[PDB]
Amino acid sequence: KAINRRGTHSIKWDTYKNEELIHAWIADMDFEVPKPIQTALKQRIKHPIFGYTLPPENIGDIICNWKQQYDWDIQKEWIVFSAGIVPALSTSIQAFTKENESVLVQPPIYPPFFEMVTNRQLCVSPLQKQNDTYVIDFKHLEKQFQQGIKLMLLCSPHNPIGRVWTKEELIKLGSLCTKYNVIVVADEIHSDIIYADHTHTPFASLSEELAERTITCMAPSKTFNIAGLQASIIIIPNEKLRHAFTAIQYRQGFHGLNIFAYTAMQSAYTECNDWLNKIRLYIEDNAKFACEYMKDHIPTLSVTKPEGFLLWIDCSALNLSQDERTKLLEEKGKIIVEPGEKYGLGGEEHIRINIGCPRSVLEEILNRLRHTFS
Amino acid sequence: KAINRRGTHSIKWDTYKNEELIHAWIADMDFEVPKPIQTALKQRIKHPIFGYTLPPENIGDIICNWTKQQYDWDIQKEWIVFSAGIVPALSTSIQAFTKENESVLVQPPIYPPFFEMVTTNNRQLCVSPLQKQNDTYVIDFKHLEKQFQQGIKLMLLCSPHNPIGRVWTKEELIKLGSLCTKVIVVADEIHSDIIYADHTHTPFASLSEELAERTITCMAPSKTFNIAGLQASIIIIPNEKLRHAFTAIQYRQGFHGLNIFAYTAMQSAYTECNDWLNKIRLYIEDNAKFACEYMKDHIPTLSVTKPEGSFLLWIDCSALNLSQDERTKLLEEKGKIIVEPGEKYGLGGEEHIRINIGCPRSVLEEILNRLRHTFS
Ligand SMILES: C=CC[S@](=O)C[C@H](N)C(=O)O
Repeated sequence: KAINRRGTHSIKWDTYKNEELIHAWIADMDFEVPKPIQTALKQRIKHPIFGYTLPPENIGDIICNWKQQYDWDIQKEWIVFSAGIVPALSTSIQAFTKENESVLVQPPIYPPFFEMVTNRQLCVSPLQKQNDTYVIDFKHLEKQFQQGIKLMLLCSPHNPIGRVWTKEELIKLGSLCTKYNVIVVADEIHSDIIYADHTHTPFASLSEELAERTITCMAPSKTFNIAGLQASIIIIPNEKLRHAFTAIQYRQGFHGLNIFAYTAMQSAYTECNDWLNKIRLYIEDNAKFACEYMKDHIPTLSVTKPEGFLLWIDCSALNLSQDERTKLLEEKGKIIVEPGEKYGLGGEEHIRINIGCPRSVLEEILNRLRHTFS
Repeated sequence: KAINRRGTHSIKWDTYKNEELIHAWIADMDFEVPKPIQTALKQRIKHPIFGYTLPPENIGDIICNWTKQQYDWDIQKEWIVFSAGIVPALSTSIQAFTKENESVLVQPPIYPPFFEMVTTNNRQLCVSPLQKQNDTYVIDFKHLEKQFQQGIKLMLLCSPHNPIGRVWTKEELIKLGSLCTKVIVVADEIHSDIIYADHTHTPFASLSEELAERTITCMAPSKTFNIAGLQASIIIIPNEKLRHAFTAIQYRQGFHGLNIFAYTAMQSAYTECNDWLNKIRLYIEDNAKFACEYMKDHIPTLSVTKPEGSFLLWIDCSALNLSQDERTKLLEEKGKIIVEPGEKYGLGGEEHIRINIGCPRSVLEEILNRLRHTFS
């Protein structure tokens, strides 16, 4: 069921008012949230007082149990609260680097990684496009660490290309972080949408030593489409780094999350297991359906196959500018996507689309892509 | 009617496990939130998607309307900045408008986050302590002017003043702006809407175009309507150059606006709940009257200064000549009540306590029976 999202103050569906537009840019799904979550949220409103709230007594076990998803054994003492992964990227920047020290990213990558480093020096190690996918340039990556890299921002799974890194990839990158003592911030916000042939490998799960150097940021906000509820869990095994993170959160006046962030994250992590099994097969089939429609009906585009709900498509054979592509997609396509040039080196002449939609919606998303470039 | 708040993850009621305790320490009310907030929140959940949301289309008019209807403050839509709470906004203000180890001034006895945010951000804590006279507080303007001569860059002002409850007159704020004009001002007006019949909240940036371009004004419905767990706050900054450097700091720390229900509750709070706020003012003041007399009549060994707004009561316990732990233990052991210690508010908080009178009179009379009982 396509659900009307116009008139809901949703950034995706309400920022543009021309009702002819199809929106597939912002990375939230157009699906009903799991009912267990909604039942807890309407249950909580039955108490008409919204004063200051504590984190629940049980919240530590629930998250430690959610080993159920990745067989990582954590302790309750590691969990830190954040209103979103973006503040935790900034706090991890300001905690573990000095001003004018460098921070490394692997484009094409989520732009906030670029903007938050507004605070530090840009170092890049763009990934290499191989075999209809992306791979890390480990020789070049270590060529950057030989210059003094202090922090690395890892995306796993990697937006926008959709890479779910293997254990061997992380180890050999882990082998370089140990060897050069690079601190790692692991933005694993998509850790819960993984396809049938892949398995998410938490970076700190690999080792006792990589655990003491990695800050792992997770949330149900993207997985369960509750990104307006602002729940995030940051796991820091190293006690000495955890306190410097929490100092950078305390002197900014952050004192924990709001009533609905606590309530939703508790239900999402306890009672929503079967809905997440469903959404994985619907999303994976939406990626499969889309990758063939580009074979049959748009042979001038190259789509990088994801392994974990965003689709990364090469539009380089078209020889179009971003201004040429954007205007065309809006005028005849009547569809709003993300321009890829803002993803950095390797995002040029690409677009990113949201496949977290009903297949009915996905067909018009592709029908208008064909019309645009036919 | 007292409403059960035990087992709700309330900091007030669930931090202590002794079920015999009566709690009046933290500054949230035990009152039903206005029903139109409950209706706005239940209306939103009928839409089962909580993705990323924009601030509402009308919220700028409502905010502009609210500040003119309550304070006759004509503001423009470009001045409104959103914050998840005033403690982040105080911290944001310290970071935008000072450099490290520069001086920021506060007036104790005052909200402790004014102490903690200044020092944790490696700025110099400067004070200009308030002076107790005739069971109210007045500013030591001679002392205040002395500290400004040392190069003070910032001042964090509380209006009205937690914990004492002072609602500054226009003459005082006129006199205080005159010294700031001879200092950047952060105005923590989170209590701006609970004011008693004989008093009027005087916005500092309302006084003049001269004080507007040097003042950052923090306001919220969180304390007024008891929705402080939803984290809605409104920052007004008329000076363009000051607004952008504040929003710059928010951006570098990943803030992109508030949560779905903070907008949803705040939008209703400023539109359809006006009569509920008339109710709560008259209930609070008579609760402040009832309390101030019971300690007049039946606890004559305590002197409480009369508040002119909000719902906190500032009470001196020095005639008892007890240390804080001497005093605290008696309240938790013998009183079976948790109140706010004063010593953590700074100079002039020694041997005082702060109690919450935002409760039904039923609770309020038992709160006082035990406070007498505690020290009899
Ligand atoms: C002991 C709690 C610290 S305090 O009660 C926090 C609240 N905003 C207030 O103004 O009181």
